[PDB]
Amino acid sequence: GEIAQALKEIAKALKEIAWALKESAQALK
Amino acid sequence: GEIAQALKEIAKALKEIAWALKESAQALK
Amino acid sequence: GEIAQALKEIAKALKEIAWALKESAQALK
Amino acid sequence: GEIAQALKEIAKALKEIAWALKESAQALK
Amino acid sequence: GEIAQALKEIAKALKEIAWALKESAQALK
Amino acid sequence: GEIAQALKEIAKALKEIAWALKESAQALK
Amino acid sequence: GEIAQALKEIAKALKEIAWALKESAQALK
Amino acid sequence: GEIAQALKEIAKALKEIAWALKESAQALK
Repeated sequence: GEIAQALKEIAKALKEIAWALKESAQALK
Repeated sequence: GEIAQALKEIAKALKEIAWALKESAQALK
Repeated sequence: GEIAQALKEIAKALKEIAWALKESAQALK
Repeated sequence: GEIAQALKEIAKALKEIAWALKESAQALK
Repeated sequence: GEIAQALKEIAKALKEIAWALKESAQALK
Repeated sequence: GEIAQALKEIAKALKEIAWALKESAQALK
Repeated sequence: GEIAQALKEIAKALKEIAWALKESAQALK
Repeated sequence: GEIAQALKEIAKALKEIAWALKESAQALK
C-alpha cells in the first residue's frame, strides 16, 4: 500500500541521517 | 493519495537533513 | 485536506532544520 | 480539527528546533 | 481527545529539545 | 487507549533526548 | 495491538538516541 | 500488517542513528 511505502521511504531517509552521523564520527577521530 | 504524498515530502526533508549533516562531516575533515 | 496540509507544514519545518544545519557546516569550514 | 491542530503544534516545535540550531551556527561564526 | 492530547505532549517534548539546543548555542558563545 | 499510551511513551523518550542535550550544554559551559 | 507495539519500539529507539547523547555529554566533560 | 512492519523499519533506522551517535561519543573520548 501507498502509506506503508511512504513510511518505508521515511525509514530509508533516517538511515541516510545515520550514515551522515557515522561520517561525522570518522571526521572527529 | 494526499497523505502518502505528504509523507513522501517528509522523507525528502529528512534526506535534506542527511545532506546537511554530510556537509558538517566534510567541514570537520 | 487538513491532515495532509499539517503534514506538509511538518515537512517545511524539517527543511528549516536542514537549512540551519547547512549554516552550521559553513560555520565549521 | 483537533488532530490537524496538534500536528501544526508539532510543526511549530520543529521550527523552534531550527531557530535554536541557527543560534549554534551564529555562535560558531 | 486522547490522541490529540498525546500529540500535544510530543510537541511540548520537541519544545524542550529546542530549549536544550538554545542552551548549547549560549555555551558555544 | 493503547495508541495514546504509546504516543505518550514517545513524548517521554523525546524529553529524555532534551535532558541529554542539556547535559551537553553544561559540559560546554 | 501491532501498531501500539511498533510505536513502543520507536519510543525504545528514541531512548537509545538519548543514551548515546548522554555519552557524548560525558565525553565533552 | 504492512503499516506495523514499516513502523518497525523506522524504529530500526532510529537505532542506527543511536549507534552512529555512540561512535561520535567514542571519537570525542
